[PDB]
Amino acid sequence: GSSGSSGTGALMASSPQDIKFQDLVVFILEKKMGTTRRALLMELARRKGFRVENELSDSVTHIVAENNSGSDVLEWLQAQKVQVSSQPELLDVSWLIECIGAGKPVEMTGKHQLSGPSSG
Repeated sequence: GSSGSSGTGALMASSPQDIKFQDLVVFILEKKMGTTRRALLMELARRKGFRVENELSDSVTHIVAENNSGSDVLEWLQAQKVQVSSQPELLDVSWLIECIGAGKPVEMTGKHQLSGPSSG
């Protein structure tokens, strides 16, 4: 015995299920923010077409953090147990906030960046 029907449907601005960027994984950090926003912003970005992740992964190429400094995020990075093939980018929410209003991965002139081991 068995039965069913199920249904389908799709409607959007040319984007049924094709992440705009297949190399723009943005990871929002709850620390110094919360869930609401974290999830919100994270969801907002996705809506733009970005590939946001609830949990850190090797796919994470960009890590967002509000208030937190590149150091704070860094220390956390090392604190993580996930292995990354290439250290992700650390930028302030200001980037994610823009990346949204920009619907694209705004350029990183630095202001967006939190901090890095840059000397020279």
